[PDB]
Amino acid sequence: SAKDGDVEGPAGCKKYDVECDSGECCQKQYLWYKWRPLDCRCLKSGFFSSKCVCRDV
Repeated sequence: SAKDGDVEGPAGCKKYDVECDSGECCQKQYLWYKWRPLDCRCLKSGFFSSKCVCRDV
């Protein structure tokens, strides 16, 4: 069985809520008890300096 933090791809890749290059995220990640893809989205929530990180897509 898989748990939170579990991802798919090469060892040492990126994870949920993490910066990356070329806006490319790991293969997949166990989110909400479901393996979904990741995308480096750039959005801010009432913050001053927005940031780009991987998110469920």
